[PDB]
Parts: sequence; C-alpha cells; structure tokens
Amino acid sequence: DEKVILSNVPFIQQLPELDRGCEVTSLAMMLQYAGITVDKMKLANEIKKVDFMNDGVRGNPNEGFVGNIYTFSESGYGVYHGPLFQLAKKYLPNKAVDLTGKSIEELYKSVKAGQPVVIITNATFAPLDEDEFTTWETNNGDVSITYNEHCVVLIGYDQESVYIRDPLKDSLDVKVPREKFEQAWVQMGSQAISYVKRSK
Repeated sequence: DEKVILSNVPFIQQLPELDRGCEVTSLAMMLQYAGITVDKMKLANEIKKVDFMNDGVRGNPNEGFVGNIYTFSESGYGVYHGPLFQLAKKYLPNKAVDLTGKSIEELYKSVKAGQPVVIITNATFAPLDEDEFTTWETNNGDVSITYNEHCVVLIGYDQESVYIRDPLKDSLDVKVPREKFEQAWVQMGSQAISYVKRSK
C-alpha cells in the first residue's frame, strides 16, 4: 500500500520564542519548503491580530490571531484558516491555496503531489468530546473554540498513519493514527492551507 512522506520539509519548533506560535511556525515550515526565505518571528509579527476581549466582545480567530502570540502570561488563543491564508498569500500570491472544507483525500493528493499542508486540529489528534468546546460570541457570530487547539504540517501518510511536523514536539518522526487524525481535523472545521507547484 502507498506510503508517502515529504521527509525534507524543514523542522521548526515554536518554543521558546512563541508560546502561541503553532500556526505561524507550521506556516513557516511550509513557506520555507516552497522556496521562501522567512522565519516564524517575521510571520508572528505579520499575522493579522485581534484583541482577546474588547468592549465585552471576544476576538474571532476567523478575523485575526486572537490575543497574545508571544507569551502565556497574557490571554490568547490562535488563528484560523482565513487570516492564516492571507499571510500565506503575502509570500505566495500566485501559489498559496486554501483547502478548507475539501475532503481529506484532497489533502493526501496535495502531499502526494509534493506539497505539504498546514492544518488546524487539536493537540490529541483525536475527536474531542463536545463538552471540551466553548462557544465565544464575537462581532461576527459564534465560534467554537477549544484550548486544545493546535496546528501542524501534514507531510505524509500510510494506510494506518499520518506523518506530521508538530511545532511543539521535538522530533522529525511523529506519526499518529490516521483515522482519529482525520476525524479530529474534520471536527475543527476541515481547515487547511497549502500551495501549488505552478503560478495560477
């Protein structure tokens, strides 16, 4: 059975500099492999941001990174696919693609075609019980959040596993049970960013 892995996708850790840098750090690995000179600190400054709480309203991770990307000592959450995609486009205006809502199989096609995929999921890589989520009210409707939110680069798959770069795990070798992985991914909104080989 077909085992695919993009084992030369660069490896970066969010810590120590970015307590909440999993999205920008995964994005950095993706951009580097695509040929862009960039580091996680530049991306951390460039990502669109929204206040954690303002005028009694919580920030929407669909609008920007919510709160403090740098330090756990201040409130913060993360950022979802929209703003994260806009940042990718700054660097790949003609190749960056938002695969959010497509099927897992599309993502595997991307990887097999040689393009790794940044994905939003949760830190356990398995579906979470409903009571693990909160609903925040924002200026743009309700959003489901979990403080388990995490972001990694999909770099490979086999029949039983997927293979990732996890900006919080100090290792080139991270595989997790495929099925649970996919269900966790779908549960967080099927959010995914990649790019294509040639300009569009």
